[PDB]
Amino acid sequence: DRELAILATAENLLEDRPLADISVDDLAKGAGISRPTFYFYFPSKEAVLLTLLDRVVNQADMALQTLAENPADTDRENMWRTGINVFFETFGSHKAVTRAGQAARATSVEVAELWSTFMQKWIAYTAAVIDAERDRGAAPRTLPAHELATALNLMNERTLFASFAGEQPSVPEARVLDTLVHIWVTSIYGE
Amino acid sequence: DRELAILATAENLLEDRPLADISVDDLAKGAGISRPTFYFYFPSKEAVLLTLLDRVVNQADMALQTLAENPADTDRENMWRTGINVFFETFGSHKAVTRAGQAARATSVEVAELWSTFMQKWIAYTAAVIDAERDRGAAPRTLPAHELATALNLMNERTLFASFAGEQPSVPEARVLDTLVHIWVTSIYGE
Ligand SMILES: CC(C)N1CCC2(CC1)CC(=O)c1cc(-c3ccc(C(=O)Nc4ccccc4)cc3)ccc1O2
Ligand SMILES: CC(C)N1CCC2(CC1)CC(=O)c1cc(-c3ccc(C(=O)Nc4ccccc4)cc3)ccc1O2
Repeated sequence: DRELAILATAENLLEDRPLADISVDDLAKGAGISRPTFYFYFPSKEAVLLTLLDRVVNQADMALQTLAENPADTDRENMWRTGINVFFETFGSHKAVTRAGQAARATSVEVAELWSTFMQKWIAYTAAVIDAERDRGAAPRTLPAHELATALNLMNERTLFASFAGEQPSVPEARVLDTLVHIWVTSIYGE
Repeated sequence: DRELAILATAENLLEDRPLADISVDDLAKGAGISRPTFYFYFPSKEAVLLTLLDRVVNQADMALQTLAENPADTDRENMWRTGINVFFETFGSHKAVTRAGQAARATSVEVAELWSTFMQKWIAYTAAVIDAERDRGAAPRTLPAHELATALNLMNERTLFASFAGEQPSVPEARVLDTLVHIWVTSIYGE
């Protein structure tokens, strides 16, 4: 629709500059509509970012659900690499939305709640897998699974997004998947 | 001085509310000085936060330097616990400054550079220790030490500060030290 066109313009302009430096008129111009027509589809540029971030987080969540239902037939290290990769490729395919959506957590309760909701889901799934590994005798009973899951997910959020943003310091993007897989596997399976 | 009094007032008020909700007049009132007298000691409330954060980061850095020069005579797990504890206790003793200083990274190049400088120092020290452990045969040669060091430091930044801020999700503050020690030890020593 014109909705899709607003969303594509916003994602395009966020590659060039921050949300603060993009106007409703910039989004309207880019989508080939007037400013009042824009305000019919979105109440604000902030709502546009919230919708883009919702699409990215849901894309990651659905990719992870697909993997859960379709396990790779490979060793445990490659199965964890496949799962972390869902987040590497999904957020890594949408760096501008990832960056702007992380920044908006400070100023938008809706953005903070969206992020919070999905982190709780991803941590709960990670914890359930660690517990199932322990129950089948493949992983030792060390830390409480939900606490370990929490720290590993927060590590991935900070480390992936620092790499994508080219922060100083950061792990090079071409090394971050291997880095995170090593820490997940050693901390889940290590005595 | 009146400087110290401004800094104590600012740290006090940041426990109640964000920097945006604290006025120069609030800091002046709290330190028993006029607004123009305030502007003699600091150009802005933002400079006050930058100075508070500099003091906290330097306190952590000097505590770590003290430990490096005065190793605990205990096993490797307790030596890493002692070192992570420097960051747990120092930032954990200054939660309001930690929280406001992390938020200011978005809006202050000076705050971003301060944080960046010290993270590079702490990562470099972590990497040098991992290399020395590998050289003495106590740790296996797995990931590049500087990349592993980077991810472990970014994990600690995100996980400690989420715990202190009571974010949802977060590791409980009473469990975060043990959580991080487990992940550091398994990822540094694990094959
Ligand atoms: C042990 C063996 C039997 N199998 C292991 C692999 C499976 C099934 C079981 C499937 C998988 O793909 C997976 C992924 C994550 C998972 C969850 C979250 C992240 C993650 O990166 N967060 C993240 C990233 C950015 C921001 C916030 C969170 C990564 C992997 C957690 C468990 C999994 O189980
Ligand atoms: C192996 C054995 C021989 N000894 C291990 C302990 C020692 C000496 C050697 C001393 C120590 O206390 C230490 C601490 C850190 C260290 C560095 C950074 C953090 C950290 O938490 N970041 C952090 C926190 C918040 C925000 C940003 C970074 C923790 C520990 C790194 C190496 C160390 O070596």
